[PDB]
Parts: sequence; C-alpha cells; structure tokens
Amino acid sequence: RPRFSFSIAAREGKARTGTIEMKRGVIRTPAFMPVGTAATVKALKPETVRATGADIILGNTYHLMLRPGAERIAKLGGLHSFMGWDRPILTDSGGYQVMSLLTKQSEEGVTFKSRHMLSPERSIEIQHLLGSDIVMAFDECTPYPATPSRAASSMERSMRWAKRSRDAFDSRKEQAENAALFGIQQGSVFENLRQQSADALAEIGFDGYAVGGLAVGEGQDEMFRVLDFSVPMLPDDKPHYLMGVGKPDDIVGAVERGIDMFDCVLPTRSGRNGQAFTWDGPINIRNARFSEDLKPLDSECHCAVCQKWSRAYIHHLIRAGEILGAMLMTEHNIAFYQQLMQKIRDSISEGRFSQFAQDFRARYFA
Amino acid sequence: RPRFSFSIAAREGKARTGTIEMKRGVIRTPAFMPVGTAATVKALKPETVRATGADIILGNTYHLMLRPGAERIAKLGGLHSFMGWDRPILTDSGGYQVMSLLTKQSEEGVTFKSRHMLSPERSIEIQHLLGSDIVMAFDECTPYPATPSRAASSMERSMRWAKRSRDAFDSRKEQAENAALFGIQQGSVFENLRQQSADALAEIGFDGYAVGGLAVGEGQDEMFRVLDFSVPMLPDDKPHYLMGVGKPDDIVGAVERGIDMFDCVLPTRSGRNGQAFTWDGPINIRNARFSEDLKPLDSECHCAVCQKWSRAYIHHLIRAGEILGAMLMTEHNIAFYQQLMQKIRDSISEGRFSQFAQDFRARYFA
Ligand SMILES: [Zn+2]
Ligand SMILES: [Zn+2]
Repeated sequence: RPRFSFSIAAREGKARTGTIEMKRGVIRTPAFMPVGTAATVKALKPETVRATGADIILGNTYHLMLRPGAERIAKLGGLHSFMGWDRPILTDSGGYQVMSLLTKQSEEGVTFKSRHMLSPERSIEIQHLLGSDIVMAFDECTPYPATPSRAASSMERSMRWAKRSRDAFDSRKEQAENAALFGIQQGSVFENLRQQSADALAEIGFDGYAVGGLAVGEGQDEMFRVLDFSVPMLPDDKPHYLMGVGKPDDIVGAVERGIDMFDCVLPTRSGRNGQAFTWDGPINIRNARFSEDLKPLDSECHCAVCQKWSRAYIHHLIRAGEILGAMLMTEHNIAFYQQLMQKIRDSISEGRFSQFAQDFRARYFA
Repeated sequence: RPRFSFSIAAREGKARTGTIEMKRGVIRTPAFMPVGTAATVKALKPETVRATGADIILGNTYHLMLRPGAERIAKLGGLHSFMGWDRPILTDSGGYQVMSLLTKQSEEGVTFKSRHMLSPERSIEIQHLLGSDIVMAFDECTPYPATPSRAASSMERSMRWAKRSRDAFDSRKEQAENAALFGIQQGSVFENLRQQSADALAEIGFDGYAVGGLAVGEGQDEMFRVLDFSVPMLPDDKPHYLMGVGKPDDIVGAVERGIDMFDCVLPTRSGRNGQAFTWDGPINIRNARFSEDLKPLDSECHCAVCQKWSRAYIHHLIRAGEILGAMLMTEHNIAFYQQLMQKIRDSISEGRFSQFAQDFRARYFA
C-alpha cells in the first residue's frame, strides 16, 4: 500500500463512496472513527473495536501529551504498539482544546495551564512521536457565535498555522514519507471566510481537508447551511472530514453534502450514560420500561451484544453501575454506527442513497 | 450428566483432585470460582470468564434479591439466561450478610433494612428462582472473635437452619432433582463445636460441605489451625468448600488440608485497585516503577492480556481510571488463579503437590 491514496468508486449527487489506502490499512468511506482519547476506545479492547467494523480510530494530541506523555509513548514504541491497534490512527492537533478544556494565546502558539505549550511545530512533533497515520494541522476552532471580524482574524491565524504545520510535517522525512497531513477549514458560518480559508488550504496543499469550526453549538439547520456552501469549496479529489460530528441524522445529512469522514464521542460517551441507538431512534436503557424487556437493544442489529443479551439485563447493569454495562452499551453503539456507515456506502454504490436517507429518517424519527 | 457426582481421581496426603459432574457441566477440583455478585463477574463477559478456565461462578442470594430481584430474574428465564453463563452457578445463601452489609434476627430468620426478609425457606426459594446449580444452606457466619458460649449458640441455630434448608430444598421437586445442596459447618475456632457441627450436618446429609465462619479476620495461622482439625471431620467422599478464601498462598495451604473449592473477590476487586498477581508475588501496577516497563504483568502467564499488553500500558489505564484497565487487570488475575488451580490439580495427579507447594512459596515470597 502507498503512503496515501484516496479513490472514489461511486457518487450520488454530492455524496461519494470509496477508499483511502494507507500503509497500515484501508479505510472505507464514508467512514466513522471511534474516539480513543486516552489511548483507549472506552470500555473496548482493540479487537472488539475492529470487530464492529472500524477501519481507523481517533486519538488527541492534547490529551496524550498530558498523560502518559508524547515522548514516553515514543520510547515505548509508539501509540499503535502501546494500545494494541495496528490499523490507521488519526490524531487531532489540539486546536479544539485551544478553546475547551486556562490558556495564553499568541501568534506563536498556545500555553496551557503544570504548564504545557502547543504550536504548529510542537503539535506536528507530538503527532510524529505518537506515530499518527493522519496528522491534523494545528488550528484554532473559532468559538460560536463569532462576529465577522473575529471569525476572520481567527481564520487568518489558522491559515498561517496551516502553512507552518505543512512545513513542519515536510521537514521531518520519516513523517512526510509515512503519514498524511490534513488541513482544517475555518471561517465560522460566513461564506466569504470559508472561501478564503479553502483557497488558502488548497494553495498550501494537503492530503485531505477537514471542515473545522462546526459542532460547536450552532444546531443542525445552521450546520447544514454552512456545509451546503463550504464542502464544494474543498478539492473534490481529496477526503472531506467533518470534525466532531455526530448524531446518526447529522451523519446522513453531512454525507448528502459531500462529507467522507466523521468522529464523535456520542456513541461511546452516551452509551455509558444509558443511551442506545436503534433504527427506530435512540432509547435510554435506564428507563423502567426496559426492566423486563427480553428483546435485544435493536431488533435488526448484527452486533454480538444484540445476539446474546436482553434490554432487561443491560438495564440492570447500567442501573447498578456495572462495568459490563458500559462494555455492552459501547460495543452495540459503535457497531450500530458502523452498520449505518455500511448502509450509507452500499446505498451510494448502488445509486439509491437518496432513498436510503428518506427511509432512514422516516423510521428513525417515527 | 447426573444431578451431582463427585469423583476423586487422585490424592496426596489430605489433598485431593477430581471432578464434580452436574447437569450444566463438569467442575474440576480443586476449583476456583470467580465471584459474580450482581449477575456479572466484574468487567468480564461470560465468554472471557470461561476462556480463563473457570468451570463455575458464584452468585449471592442477598445481593440479587435486592437488585434486580429474585422473582424478576425467574420471570426473565433464570440467572443463567439473564447473564449469559450456561455452566454451573453456586449461590451463597445470604448467611454472611446476616453479619455484614441493619438487621433484626430471630429463630425464624433475619429481616434486613426497604425491608427484606431471609429465612432458610426464603433463601432456598430465592436460590430456586435464580436457578442455582449448587444451593447453599442458610446459616449464620459467626463473628470473630467469639466466646465459646456465643459460638455454640450461633452454631446450634445454624444447624437447626441447616435442617430447615434441607427440608425446603427437598420439598421442591424440580430443585431437588436438578440442583445440589451444600451444608455449612460453623463453630468458630473451637474444635468441639466444629465436631458437633460436622456431626449434625452429616446426620442431615448434604451433597457437599462448606467450612464456614473463616476468612473473617482470624489470620492465616489460625485459619490453618482450624482447618487442620475441621476438614477431617467432614465426609471424605463429598466436596469441601472453604468460603471466602482467598489469597494464592491461602489456597495452596487449604488444599494441603483437604479443601476442594474456593471463591474470593480478591482477584477481581484488587485487580481494579491495581494489584496484579504474578508467580513472583503480587505487584501494584499503579507504582511509578511500571510506567515504562514493556514486560507483561507476569513473565510466564498464558492469558490474553500478557500476550498483548505491557505493564506500562496497564499502568497508564489504571492511573487514568479507564475501564479497559479494570478489564485487563481482572482478566489477568482470574486467569492467574485458574492457572494456579491447574498447577495444583496436575501436581496432585502426578503425586508431586508437596514439592509444588514448596516451590510455589519459595518464589512467590522471595
Ligand atoms: Zn447491537
Ligand atoms: Zn496474564
């Protein structure tokens, strides 16, 4: 396999399906990436993550630099060996934490409170030390809402940081030869700024392009409105990654608008909170109505949890605070997401994705 | 397979090795039973529990009657179906909670504070509703220390309760035909009382005999002293079960004294707390000295955890409070216990158990 090759096998409207080939494996698109923030996808062995259908998982520069440390992970042989996942890993750059989990910001980078520093150069270096396959440029996720002036200033800094990220990545031969680098579009909800950002990123040139600055409280209508004009600005022949999205309905609509890659903590995090995804919409397994329900979480789901255990049992586990409850909920939810992505890929391949989206929504929101 | 058949294949001194055949499976003895208090062995799928080598697991009447409820479990098809473990299950009777997790005690039984009641009849009924394979008599675990007078009074009540347990079990045809009933010897640390208890239990007649009233703070020397005279009082041709024991060294010494069955929360509970068992003694994986240790938890252990992950990774997981840390620690510890039991069984079968015990101790306590 090559360092990086994205091939589009089929299209329907703005939707695409295909593959990213990388050294550590093939990624089927549209793709959902389970989030593995602390060098683990919560409550799952890597083999279980793979069994659900995942081709790639997400790590974070910010969290790993704090614990257990980037240099430490490198000394131990890199993130893949450390956690036991041998397939591709995408790492976020820390740019979301620049306004999240305080800080001192400047043109040079960001200092976080022990004191830690991130900059385009340090972020790219950390991602190298982790041995990330898809490296994200170091950016700033503009807060929402933002005024046009502030959104512009923020976006402009991010584009300068994108160029610095590109140069840092390229100067490190082992990284440049074995990993890929994605740029991140900013510009808040403003079409002109999104266009300027896209132009700057395409001029620099990246292996893939993320739509940043969304899933920050704007709501689905606004997010879709921004995607409507933003995705066509990105190079057509490279993957489009919508950061932090999202709920199943968000994913379907984003694919309709040309997005190829997704990640979110929702299936893992909300799973441990009792929320299970089903084709008839989400349920909260903690609800008393499930206490004697012998049916599986979802009637059609092919996952191992739905083959073996009842709603009643999982209800008991989650209510009791049992670790097995988190394990089963998470495996089901991630498997559900992967089944959704598979149905999306198949329907685009067969030229019936529009019908699938309609059918999905009718049942999910019944 | 029969309802119950215990066969002794080989002996060395007081130690025995053999099998218990029951309808749901064969139990190799000496046996370690992982504890599954809330209808789950903590942090493990039943398939993983089986993969470690476990033939049987333990549930508790007290905990399950409170949550999710005994009648509820029966309505849902019984404990085996509920939790997805199809092999034998032994259930404790609630007698330890009679002084543990307040209460109002009388000759009739015990009322626990919502208000719940246990008696020999109700305990046996609950165990029936759960569908337990090995039912424990309802007893009272005498507190330690106890005066001879109080130990005698307590033991005498337990023997009356043992007869009531026998009659309740026998009056329920489906239970009598498909499950087994074990009596529990009491008498604190007093030889004459232990003898009276053994005589009473043998007169009633049970499928197996537990040594109760130990692992209650007495310490290993005293526990071994009591076992020295107590185990030979029990019928030789039936299994001997030491309730609540214990650490690896406790198990080895108890087998040397004629015990066939063990359970304890130690490998599961202490696993989540960071303690890992090794042939060179226990370690606490939280310790900073393990932060960059690439070796597995134990150098010889055949478990899946030791095949795949480093001390360094597990150290990180436990320090970070990650669920996968609990999963990996628990799987290793239970697998370690099962490997210990296998080495015990093989060594007795080969007439070299005395040498094994000596070799085990020399290395474990080096
Ligand atoms: Zn499922
Ligand atoms: Zn191991």
